[PDB]
This record gives sequence, C-alpha cells and structure tokens, in this order.
Amino acid sequence: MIVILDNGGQYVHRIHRSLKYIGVSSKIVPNTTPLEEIESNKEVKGIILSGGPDIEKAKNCIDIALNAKLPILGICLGHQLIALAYGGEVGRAEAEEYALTKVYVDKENDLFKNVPREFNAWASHKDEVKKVPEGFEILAHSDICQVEAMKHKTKPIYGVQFHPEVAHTEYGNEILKNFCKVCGYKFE
Amino acid sequence: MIVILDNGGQYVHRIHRSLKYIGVSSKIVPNTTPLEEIESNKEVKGIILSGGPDIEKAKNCIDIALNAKLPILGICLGHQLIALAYGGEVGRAEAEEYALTKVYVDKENDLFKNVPREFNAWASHKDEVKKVPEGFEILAHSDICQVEAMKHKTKPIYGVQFHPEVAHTEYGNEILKNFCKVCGYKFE
Repeated sequence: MIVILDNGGQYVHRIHRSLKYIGVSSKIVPNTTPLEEIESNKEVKGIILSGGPDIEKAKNCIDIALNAKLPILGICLGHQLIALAYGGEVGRAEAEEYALTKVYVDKENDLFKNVPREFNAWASHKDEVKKVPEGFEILAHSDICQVEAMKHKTKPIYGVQFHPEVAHTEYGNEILKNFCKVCGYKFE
Repeated sequence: MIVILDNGGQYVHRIHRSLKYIGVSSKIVPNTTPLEEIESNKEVKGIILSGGPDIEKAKNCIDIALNAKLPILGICLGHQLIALAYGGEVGRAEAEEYALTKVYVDKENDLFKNVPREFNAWASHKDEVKKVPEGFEILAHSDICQVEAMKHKTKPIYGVQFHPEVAHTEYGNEILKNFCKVCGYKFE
C-alpha cells in the first residue's frame, strides 16, 4: 500500500484513482501524519507527497523527506518540498496556469522506464525548483522549466513538477508504476 | 461560461441557444473532455451533461459527476448518468416517444424558483431513474415517472428527465436560469 500525504490539492483523489488503475492500493492521510506512524505499518511500501496550495503549510513533509527510509515521490508542491528539504531552492515562475507541457527525458533512471523520451504532461509552473539540491540529479526538463523531474543520486527519493495522476499526462500511470516498482510492486 | 458535454443527442445545440436567450455563454465540448481541463479554465462556472442515445457511451460523464466541484445539471441521459454514478438505478420504461408531459413540482429548491407548481415539459421516457441514489432527493414527478427531476441534498448536482432547452417546455429557460444562478450568474 502507498500512503499519500494530502497537501490539500485538487488532484489528491486522482493519485489514489490512478494507482487503483494499475492494481496498487493507497491511503490518503493528513499531511500532519507523523513519520513513525507511517513507517511502523508494515503494509506501507512508499510515500507520495501530493500537490497543494502552500509550501509554508506542509512542513511535516520536510521531516518525512529528510528522514523516511521508504521510497518517496513528490508531485508539484511535493517535488518543491523535497528540494527545499535537501537545501535546494524553490521560487516563483511565469507560466502559472495549468497546461500541456512537452517534457524531455534526460535520464531514464527509474521513473521513465518504458516511457518515450518525450511526452506531454499536465503541469502548472507557478513555482519551480530553481536550484537542484546537492546530491540530486535532473531527470527531465521542458522548454520553460529546467527541472520537470529529479531524484536523489542513490536514495529512492523522486520529484516531478507535473501531475502523472491525471489523464492528460501521457504515460502518467506508467511513471506511477515505475515508482511502485521501486517500492517492491511487481507488474506483468 | 457553461460547458456542455455533448452526449450525441439531438437537442445539444438547443441547450446553447436557450442559454444565449437568457444571456449566458456556453461551449459545447466532447463528452470525453477530461474534468481537469474543464475545471482549470477559470471562465467555467458549471457543467451540463446533455442528452444522447447511449448510456454505455458516456462514462467520462460518470467521472465528472462523481468528482466535479462545479455545479452540474444532467438532462434526460445526463440525469440518468448522474443517478448511475452515485449508485442509483436506471432502466427501461414504457413511454418511449417524445411527448408533452405534465410535471408536478414536489420541492421548489433551486431549479423551480419562479416556476409554477405544475407545468408542461417535452420529454421521452424510454429510460428513467428507477431508484434515486442515496443522498439525493426527488424534486418533481409526472403521472408516468416518479423522478422527473432530482438533486443531491447538499451538493449542486441536479437532474431533469425532460428537456428544458426546447420551446415546448414551459418555463424551460427559467429552469436553466435557476441552474445558472447556482453557478453564480445574476439576473435582473
């Protein structure tokens, strides 16, 4: 089972629905759920930090990103929270409205197994990672954003700026599946 | 603006025309249009699910009915699709041909503000809501149909079995206007 920290965004139920389409169970929990409670449940195999409105309003996610042992995927706000946690920089950017964005995969790692090298993703660039933390690498970019996806170079910590959980993101469910594979799930 | 999901019926342009007559702009879209693309457009204030021929051919409507935050009105197939989405039952009924039907308003809430208690409506009863979903209430009925109109008890989700968009439906435009009032529009 995958625990989804609800950072209060509009696509949190989509994460659950999209995981259900590939056979993976998940539980949406408050973003204040302590890490010890998450990791002591032996049913939990990974954590997703969801999108939401306010980077200041999701600081328990910083503790989770730093200290979790389980694999972690941050989506949009979640990707930004992971960057801040590890000392990278986040700030405002121009293209705030939701749009289809052509993403270019720089390193297949994982997120992008069995995904083409270019695909269109549903994304909002109101905020973005300005500086990738130390010991992280960029995995994908777009014409308007240098960091559409990143991961830690050796730990199972991943971030995407776009939303894989919505239908407009081509191969979104396969990106989710790849994260679930890191969490130990098997797929035929 | 109101988005109209085109379920392939013969009165879809009538919805747009009738809305224009009361000063409300609308855009007819494919019934496969994802909910995220609808709700991310800040000009959209509500959603109408149109009539059409095939309840199996309009399941993106079920996702919309379940998960939209914007007000929704379903017309004939649309009303049926909303019932099915929330766990009610739909099935065949006798009076399949289009006819003028005398509709009795049981609860004004809403659709029927500034509408008389009884009025004649253009309707086909090939299919009908056999069991209103849990958490819904009936608003209107006829001699041959227990559920001429329904709504969710607290959410802005509405269904009508008849076509308010056609001229033969008395006060049709006022029913549409009432839905538009729930969507934030002002008249007077």
